[PDB]
Amino acid sequence: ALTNAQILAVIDSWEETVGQFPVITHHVPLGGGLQGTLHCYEIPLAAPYGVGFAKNGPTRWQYKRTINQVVHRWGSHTVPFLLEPDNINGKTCTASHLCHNTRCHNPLHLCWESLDDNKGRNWCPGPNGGCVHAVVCLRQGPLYGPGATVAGPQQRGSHFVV
Amino acid sequence: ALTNAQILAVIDSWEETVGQFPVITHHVPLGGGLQGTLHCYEIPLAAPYGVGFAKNGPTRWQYKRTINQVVHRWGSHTVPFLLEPDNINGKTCTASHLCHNTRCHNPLHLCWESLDDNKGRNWCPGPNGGCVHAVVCLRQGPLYGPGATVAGPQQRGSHFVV
DNA sequence: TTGACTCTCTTAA
DNA sequence: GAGAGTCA
DNA sequence: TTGACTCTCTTAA
DNA sequence: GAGAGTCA
Ligand SMILES: [Mn+2]
Ligand SMILES: [Mn+2]
Ligand SMILES: [Zn+2]
Ligand SMILES: [Zn+2]
Ligand SMILES: [Zn+2]
Ligand SMILES: [Zn+2]
Repeated sequence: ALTNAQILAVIDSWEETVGQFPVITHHVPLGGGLQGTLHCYEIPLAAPYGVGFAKNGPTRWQYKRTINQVVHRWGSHTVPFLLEPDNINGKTCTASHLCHNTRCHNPLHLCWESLDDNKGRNWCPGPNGGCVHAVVCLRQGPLYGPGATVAGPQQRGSHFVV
Repeated sequence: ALTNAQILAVIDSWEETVGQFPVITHHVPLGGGLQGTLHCYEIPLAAPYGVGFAKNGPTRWQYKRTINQVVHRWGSHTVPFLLEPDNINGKTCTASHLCHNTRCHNPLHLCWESLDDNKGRNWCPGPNGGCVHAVVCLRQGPLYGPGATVAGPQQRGSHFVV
């Protein structure tokens, strides 16, 4: 809610509940031929999810609390960042998974950044493969690699130059 | 159904028309601190665009030809690839700008690949900065860099480990 | 047959 | 990646 | 008050 | 990144 005290209380309640979510170990590519280990705190697949949590989409959840007799609700991954600016350079800040695991609610796996920065982590070579993200990636992005392009640049005639 | 010859005729008329678009010289980052030059063949900002072309959205156009009394229409950047497979790994192929300039219709600046491959080029370090795309990028992606993350991973208590 | 507009849709964060 | 409503 | 569902929306390719 | 309709 409005007060800093009320916001800290929301973060603390969220952390306590999420801290009881099952811890699932995931081994992940780091780039550079190296592998690391992440510990994701994963929300259950089906109800009940935990005090204050409810599913609004197959991979979307919301956290809700009643403060001053009013219900307040947030996207389930946005709660760690309730004291942060909600925009940057005129772009909305999003919760962004460094582990690329939507069910995970480990705040040590989340950052707060534009949707473009968020998306771009999908292709990052990773913390041992050349990641240049200022807030460093925890793993190589799942879509990093040569791609599967079907056809490259081409012309039939002689009208074009690169 | 249009024959191969008819499709080739469509590609040829498209190239003839696009080759007469204004050619704009752009200096671009290649990665590795190097700069290069790309020559984009840019569709006009407003009608008329060129024979067969019409705008269906702010940054969307279509190419239309009538053959044996039947109207055929294609996305304006898909025409170079009409003789190519239209899906790969169960994913639809998309026209993908290597120059990241939607107005450009230079077929030497286009490739044909999944939407994920397409998007990921936005963050590529570029052909002189470590590009691993099998069909190589022509330039560093416009969104490459450290990003502007507002808040990093953090916890208030001690409930979590990375 | 052609131009110049109109509308809505896909994907995965 | 999001917000908000309907029921019990 | 809390839980478990429902729906549609945003963005930029 | 897409497909399709209307009107003259
Ligand atoms: Mn993400
Ligand atoms: Mn693109
Ligand atoms: Zn995680
Ligand atoms: Zn990174
Ligand atoms: Zn171009
Ligand atoms: Zn590349």
